[PDB]
Amino acid sequence: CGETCFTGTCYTNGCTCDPWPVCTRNGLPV
Repeated sequence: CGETCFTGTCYTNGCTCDPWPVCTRNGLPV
């Protein structure tokens, strides 16, 4: 994703705060 989710929330869609503080796009930290 490239984005970070220190708040446990992604700012960009298609990503989830799985590997905090980083977002996972389709299960990948891209």
